[PDB]
Amino acid sequence: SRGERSFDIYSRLLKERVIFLTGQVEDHMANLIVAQMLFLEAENPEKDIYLYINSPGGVITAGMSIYDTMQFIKPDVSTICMGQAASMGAFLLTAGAKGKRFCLPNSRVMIHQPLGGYQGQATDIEIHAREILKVKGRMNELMALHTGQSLEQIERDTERDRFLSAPEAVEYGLVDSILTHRN
Amino acid sequence: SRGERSFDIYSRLLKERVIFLTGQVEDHMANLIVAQMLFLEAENPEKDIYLYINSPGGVITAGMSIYDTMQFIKPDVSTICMGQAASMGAFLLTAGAKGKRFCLPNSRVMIHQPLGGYQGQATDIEIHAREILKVKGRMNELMALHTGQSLEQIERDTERDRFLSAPEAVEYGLVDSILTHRN
Amino acid sequence: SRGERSFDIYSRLLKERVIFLTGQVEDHMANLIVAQMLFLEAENPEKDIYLYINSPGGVITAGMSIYDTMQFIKPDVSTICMGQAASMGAFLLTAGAKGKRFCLPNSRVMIHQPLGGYQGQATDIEIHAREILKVKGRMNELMALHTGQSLEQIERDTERDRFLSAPEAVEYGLVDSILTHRN
Amino acid sequence: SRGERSFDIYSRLLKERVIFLTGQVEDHMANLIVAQMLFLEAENPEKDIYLYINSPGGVITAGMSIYDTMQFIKPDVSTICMGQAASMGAFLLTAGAKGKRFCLPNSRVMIHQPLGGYQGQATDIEIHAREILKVKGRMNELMALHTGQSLEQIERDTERDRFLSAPEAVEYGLVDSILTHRN
Amino acid sequence: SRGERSFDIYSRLLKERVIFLTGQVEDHMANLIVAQMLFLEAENPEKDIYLYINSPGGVITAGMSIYDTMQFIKPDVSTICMGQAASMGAFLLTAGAKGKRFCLPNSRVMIHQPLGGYQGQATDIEIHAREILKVKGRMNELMALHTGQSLEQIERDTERDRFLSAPEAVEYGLVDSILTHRN
Amino acid sequence: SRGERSFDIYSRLLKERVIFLTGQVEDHMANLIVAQMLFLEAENPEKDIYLYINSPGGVITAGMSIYDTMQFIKPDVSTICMGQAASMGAFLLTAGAKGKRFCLPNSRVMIHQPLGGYQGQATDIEIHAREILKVKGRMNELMALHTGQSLEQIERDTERDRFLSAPEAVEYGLVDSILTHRN
Amino acid sequence: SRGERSFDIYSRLLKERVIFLTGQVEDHMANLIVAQMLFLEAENPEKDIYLYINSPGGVITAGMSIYDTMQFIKPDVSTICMGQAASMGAFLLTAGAKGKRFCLPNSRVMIHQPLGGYQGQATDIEIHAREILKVKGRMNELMALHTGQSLEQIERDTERDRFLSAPEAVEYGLVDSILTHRN
Amino acid sequence: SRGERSFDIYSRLLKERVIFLTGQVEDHMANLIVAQMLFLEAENPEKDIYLYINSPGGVITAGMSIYDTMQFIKPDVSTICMGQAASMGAFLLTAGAKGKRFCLPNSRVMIHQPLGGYQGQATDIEIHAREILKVKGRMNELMALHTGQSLEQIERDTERDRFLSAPEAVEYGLVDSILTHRN
Amino acid sequence: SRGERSFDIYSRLLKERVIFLTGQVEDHMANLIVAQMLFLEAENPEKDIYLYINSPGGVITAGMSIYDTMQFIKPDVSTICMGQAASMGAFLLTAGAKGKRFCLPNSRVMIHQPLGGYQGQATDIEIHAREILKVKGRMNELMALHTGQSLEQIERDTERDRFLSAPEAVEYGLVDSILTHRN
Amino acid sequence: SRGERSFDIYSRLLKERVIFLTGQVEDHMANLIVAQMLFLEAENPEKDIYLYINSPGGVITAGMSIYDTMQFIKPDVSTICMGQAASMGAFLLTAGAKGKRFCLPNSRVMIHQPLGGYQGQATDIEIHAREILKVKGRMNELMALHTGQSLEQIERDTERDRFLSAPEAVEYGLVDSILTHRN
Amino acid sequence: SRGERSFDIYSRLLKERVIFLTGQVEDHMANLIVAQMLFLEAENPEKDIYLYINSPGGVITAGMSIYDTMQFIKPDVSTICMGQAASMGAFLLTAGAKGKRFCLPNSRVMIHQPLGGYQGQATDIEIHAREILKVKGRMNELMALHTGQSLEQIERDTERDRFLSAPEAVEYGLVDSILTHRN
Repeated sequence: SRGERSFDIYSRLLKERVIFLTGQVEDHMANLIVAQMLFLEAENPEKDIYLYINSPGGVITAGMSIYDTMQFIKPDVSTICMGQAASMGAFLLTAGAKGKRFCLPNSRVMIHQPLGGYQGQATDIEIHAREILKVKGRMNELMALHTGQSLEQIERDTERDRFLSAPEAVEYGLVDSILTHRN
Repeated sequence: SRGERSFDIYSRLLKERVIFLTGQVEDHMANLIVAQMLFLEAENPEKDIYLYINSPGGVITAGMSIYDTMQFIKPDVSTICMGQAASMGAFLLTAGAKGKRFCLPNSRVMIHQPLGGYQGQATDIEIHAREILKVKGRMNELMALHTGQSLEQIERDTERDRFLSAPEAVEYGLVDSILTHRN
Repeated sequence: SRGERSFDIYSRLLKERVIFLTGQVEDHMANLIVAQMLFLEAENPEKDIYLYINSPGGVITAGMSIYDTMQFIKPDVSTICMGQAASMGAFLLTAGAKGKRFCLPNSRVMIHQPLGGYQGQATDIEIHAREILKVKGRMNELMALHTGQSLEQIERDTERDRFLSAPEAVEYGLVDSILTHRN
Repeated sequence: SRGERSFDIYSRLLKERVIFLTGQVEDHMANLIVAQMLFLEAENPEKDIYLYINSPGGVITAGMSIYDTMQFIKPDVSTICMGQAASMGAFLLTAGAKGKRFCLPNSRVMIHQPLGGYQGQATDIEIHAREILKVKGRMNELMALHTGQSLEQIERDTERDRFLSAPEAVEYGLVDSILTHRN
Repeated sequence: SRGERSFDIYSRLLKERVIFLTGQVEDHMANLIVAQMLFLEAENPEKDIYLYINSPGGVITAGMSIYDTMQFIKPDVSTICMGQAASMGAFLLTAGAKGKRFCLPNSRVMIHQPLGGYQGQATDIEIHAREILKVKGRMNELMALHTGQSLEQIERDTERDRFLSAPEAVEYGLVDSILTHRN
Repeated sequence: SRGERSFDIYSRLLKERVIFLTGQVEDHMANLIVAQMLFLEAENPEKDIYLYINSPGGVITAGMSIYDTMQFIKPDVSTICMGQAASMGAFLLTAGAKGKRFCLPNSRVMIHQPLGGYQGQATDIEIHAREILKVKGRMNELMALHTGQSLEQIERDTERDRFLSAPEAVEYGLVDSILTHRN
Repeated sequence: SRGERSFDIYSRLLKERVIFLTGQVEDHMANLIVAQMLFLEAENPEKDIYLYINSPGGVITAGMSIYDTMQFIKPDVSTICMGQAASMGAFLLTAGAKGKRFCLPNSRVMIHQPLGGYQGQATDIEIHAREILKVKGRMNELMALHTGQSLEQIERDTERDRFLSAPEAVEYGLVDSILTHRN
Repeated sequence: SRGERSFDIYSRLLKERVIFLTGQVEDHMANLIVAQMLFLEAENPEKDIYLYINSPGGVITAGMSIYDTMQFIKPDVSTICMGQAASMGAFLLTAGAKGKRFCLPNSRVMIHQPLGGYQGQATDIEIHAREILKVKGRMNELMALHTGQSLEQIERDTERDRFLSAPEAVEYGLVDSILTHRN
Repeated sequence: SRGERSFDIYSRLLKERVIFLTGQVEDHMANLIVAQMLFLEAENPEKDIYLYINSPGGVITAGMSIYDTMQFIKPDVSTICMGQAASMGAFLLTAGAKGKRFCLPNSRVMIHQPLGGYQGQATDIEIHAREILKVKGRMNELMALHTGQSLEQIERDTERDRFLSAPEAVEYGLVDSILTHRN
Repeated sequence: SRGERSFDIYSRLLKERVIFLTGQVEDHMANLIVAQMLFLEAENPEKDIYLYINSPGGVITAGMSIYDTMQFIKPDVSTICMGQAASMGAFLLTAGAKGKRFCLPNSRVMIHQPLGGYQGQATDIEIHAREILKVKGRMNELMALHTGQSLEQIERDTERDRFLSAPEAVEYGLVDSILTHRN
Repeated sequence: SRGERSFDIYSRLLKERVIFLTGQVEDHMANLIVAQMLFLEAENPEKDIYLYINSPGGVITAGMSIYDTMQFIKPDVSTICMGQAASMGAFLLTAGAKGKRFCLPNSRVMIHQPLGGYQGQATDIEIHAREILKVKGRMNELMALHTGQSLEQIERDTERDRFLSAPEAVEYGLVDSILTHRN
């Protein structure tokens, strides 16, 4: 019911360089993660950052504010998918430092093309349409970048939703390894 | 409120080959108009039909169904505008029989480009966007045709909402004359 | 609960050359009045038509389809105000054939400038605000025409709502005389 | 629920020169009443008309149109109150042909000053508050007239809601007598 | 307001063997059409029946009740698209009698695949998924059949919406010719 | 928009012994069907009746009204599935006179177990549960009867939804044959 | 109303290694449980952790994020069901450290197959159907693992909802023993 | 309005081993109670815990989490009723430590059978109905046990709501005595 | 905009042994009052307690929690009515320690009988109606006891709402005196 | 759930002279940003201030509160866009200290003219249209100032929505450069 | 998602005698400003206080509670408009200490007459209209006083909304100077 008030469980883990990305990606929650990554880089630009991800996706622009932050800060951002990472969630997971992107045994990944909609004069309709297509292109290219797949396989694999088990995500190049380490 | 139960005032006028297009154009009010047209035709393939227009516009697909009917039938469909004839209302107005298109002293005419919208994957967004642009083109061609304005002239003029007074609709070629005839 | 049936009180009265203008002027009720006039002209182009008015105003363009119809048909159109005639109602009342416009003893007349509104890009806001100023001028003129008042007096008098008693509407020139006829 | 059909109960009573005013006085219901009255006169300029009133009152201009019509036609309009005659209801009841104004034994009549309201710029508020003030005076003038009460006495009596039994109404002058005729 | 009465306009045209399919296809509007068809077969099993179509589609099973009736009855059912004809509506248009499937000059046609959905246990989801798939093959074979296009050409082409102009439909083989027959 | 009048489309067909079951089955629409069946039997006990079914199913109690009336009247009741006959709709389809139960080419039939639900004290929950279980068995017994399937079969096959094409239905004994007779 | 202000009652029990799973499983609450588990593992990697479960189930993805964490952390996680543990709650209950899974005497457990629902194109329906089915298999497999039951047994037993008392849960293998230790 | 800020009057009393059960029972408030009891046990396993009860009852699975905790902890849980203890509340009241259960002079108790409900397929209805019947028996058994009443006696007496005054509740064995101790 | 924070105005007053019962009595606000009293008694078993009351009353069981506690605790509980003490509010006031029950000068007290309302089967309607009659009896005896009036007198006096001024309340025995001590 | 509570992540960054502008610009978030800027200045007048921007746009007046404050304080305010800067967002981005305006590699920028609306008398509509136009002018000028494009170029480019990638914004003079700085 | 926690930015600024006025004026935000003013005066009755104004206006009565407090306290209140100051917002800006009222360069100011609206009896309507007028006279009197304009000038200027750019506000006498101080 409350952020565990032992000092706030989330603040407790942040000092262990752990950041959670959960639920719908949107401007405010995205801003909150940018702030956290900034403060950790401030604490120490050499130590890795661990970003946990459980997300059905969300607003792209907001996801990109997180994306650019990850690439720009000095510390390596290791991504860990628990539960799911769909659409923009799956993009941010493959955005982690190569070699440091993981999936948990039973997590699921889902990738797809962008969604949008506009209403107005046809002229305006053409402008907003040309825009979403550019964004799709940029996104498709970045995905091919982080996964190793061609631009064509990606464009083909994102036309309609596509699911991946954890192993399939590894073979796909979305993620590097699977974290099992039991006990 | 409903028909002036003398028969119904509107029914009384149909026997004089008179028809009315009032309010928002849409499938049902449209089919109704088409019915009176095929009907008046079956009754007499040579006498004129008179279609009065007072509309703010409506569904393009619904308006073209009327358009094509006007064109297809033998009787000349004389067009008269009272109150207003905006958007698709202005389209059907100028689509009347040549020399038989009229405007009342204080009617307000207005033209513009297609309105539309959509929501979905960018791949489907492109499909519907490209579609409305084709409609924009077809319509532009038809306007140029009935008005005698160059295609580009039409394009330049319908990019943003354009109003014409009765004296102006005539100089523009949207209608042939103004019915003043006092008393 | 419904129209009185002697043969529909309204059609029955229409045979006496009587038409009623009641409540909100809007497209459909405006159209019903137009068909009726048309009809009464076809019946007898020489005999006067009587239009009772009890309305608070309405959609200008709708009222204009009626204005133009009155001016255009052969038979003079006499106007009688009962209850009230405000905004478009007052206008249509003063638009009756010269010498055939009346106010019942306790009618209440009201004149004012047009009301309108828009939302959108400033370029569009400017297009629409321009149109609305044209109409206001058209209306100021027509009204100066029928009342015999000066265009400036009209403007001056219509910037803010102005109420007139039946004996004031006669003096202002809005109406020819006051019918009383007791019994 | 629906009208009883021997030939529509009301129409049937209309030929007998009987007319009903029930419920809220509002424009459309009022026009229907005017229509019927004009019809009866057009059928017989000399025979009396019967107007039953069971109403809580309503829109003043709507009722005033009925009032002017009553005073205007050749045939006297006899008024009979059943249930209640409140506000505009009481007004039109007292407005019937002197000598032919009735209350039924358990009728209830109530009189009060006009109610209304505005919203806007203070200059505007002033113009409307002055208009309703005029109508209040007019209404009092007319009531003093019909009841034979002094205008000052009327004014005083109408500030707050005042209830009148059928007998108290006859004594006040609002009505001529109680209709009784049993068996 | 009402269907134009010169004895109910739609009834009049019905006797001239004309039926209208307008707006959304759902059970009851479908039942109405099936009935008028059966009625005309009965009336004269040899003459042509004319089905005008202006629709975006709707419920499949309901469209099928109309499809199977057209096929069964003796008289040839000619189809004429006016306005639009998308999804089920396009299917029905191409279902008409060969050599008798028409398109108006500016009519717009759009073909696509079946839409649907479920909520429940996974076992139940499997069942409804399998069903919708079979209805897909079925619908493709039937369209293949009517157009002359191959099954695959039909599959490929309908996987996502596909709009077609009148000449394009006449060349895809949805419609046979275009009714220009001007005036 | 309205029931077509050659003399009411559905009446016109009633006289030729055709009756339609369209939409969700519920008391009132069921009542209308019962009334029509009674009417026809009362017109000629020896002529067959035709019941066209296109329904998703509905209230069991109400469908059973139609079912019992089918078995009781003297005329054989021939059932024709068009569109779909799902649940209680399929039930009533198979209840037609043996040898006169038909599926149109693309008709979709669907069979299943009953649905229900209660809220309240456990004692009453027990009562109501027990009742639907009784109705389940009865419905199974009867379906077995009309189809020729073993009770165990019918039980097995109906715990979860089951779809059937016209030919599978025939095969199943739910229907006798498929109607195709073209032209 | 609020928590126990004595420095937050729950943080207090957290410091004794106790975590509560209460209500519907969903992303955010599930994230809070993951935080606490890591925090506890940090505090001490070999001491046991106690997860109290009182839940009706919920979103699978959110629950699986919990599953993977329990398995990944070094500490053994003992699970205790108080109240209920239905669907995913039960799935997480059995997921506890073998020998350390408990049920309070009157807790109820319930297991069932996955629920779900999509809306869309048939091509997208098959994709979502394939995925949900894959999920079912993985889920039965894992359950058979912790219960010691055969995969066909579980498939058989989860087709429809199955309830179990504490004793039946122990004897079934979802939990090891019942906790009672009265006093 | 707020939690009495003298360190929260509730937290304060908690140090006097005082817990309060108030309002409707459900998962979260129930969890708050479990937490408090566990903390108190730990705080001192041989000291008595006082649980006040003013509740109309609520969710059974939730109330049972409390019941099983009361039995488990080493400290005796004394139950005290104020206001009311209805259904599950009364159940929990009688579950207090023998010799340690009370009612205030004007407290009112009420017992009744379980309430429940379902919607769905008959097969499921039976599964869900069979389970509420089992929980009811289980409930009747624990009640007989704490009251000393016979199973059959509880069964009969709980069929419909049965109210008990404090004096009556002592006699029924639901509670041990009545707290009065004035001043 | 919050409790005045000089240390939380209410907590601070609690130190002066002052407690407030404001507005609607309901389970939660009542519990808060109980906790306060038990706290104070615990702090000093001997000194008076002051319960200010400004209530229109509320739920009976809720107020009874409070009453029974007032009588239980050793400390006397002086009551002071400010604003109003209606229904249950008036009850709690008269229940204060004899001699220590006060009313402020312009306080209003209102006494009445219980209000209730049930929905269901006749047998249940009876079990419930009977219970409310008992509570009414129990309440009347208690009020009689505290006021010194006869049981029969309170019974007469409370059938319909009874308002009493502060001087009237003192005469009735509801309150002992009126606090005024100004300066 | 809460802004990461390690002294609040945002306040922590605030002492590092960072300020975030996220989501819709509106009076209140605007004010918050004005206070932070004035605070930073008071802290140290010559140290740069960093303002992150991720906004879809918003209220002009609100945004100008920020703009005017930025220019007015002594410290330079460097601007950084993450996610997007559309309309007023974009405008405030280019309003940053010359040489100190940046874009992350994947940000999107969009520029356009003012949106607005009014409803009222024609005299007030003009008043309001004039004002919005004045604002369009003023903003177009400031836009030219900061970017280095001609006034005419800005106008030609803001008439309809115009999107720009990060490098495109660099070449347009809206931002000085792109940040990428990896590791 | 919470006020800037560096000790609460506003209080931080409050120690610097900075008070903010943002959004619609109403009783509570105004009471807050008054309190901040009283407090600051307490601290030092000689020093200046700074009131930042960004407002569309609001409740007059709330505004005057602020206006009167400003004239009353010992310290000078300098007013600084940012964004906008319309109606009551503008009135309070011109009320600052003569010589200490400023506009940021792009501040937009708006002046107009009072707004209002009553509902009720004509007698009351007049009481309320005469009141809004006195307030209007008083607001104009005070406006002239502060700006240095004549009463008659202010009246002419406030009969309809009048916008002022920062420079015009200065030229008009509403504000003393513009603030620009850069860097």
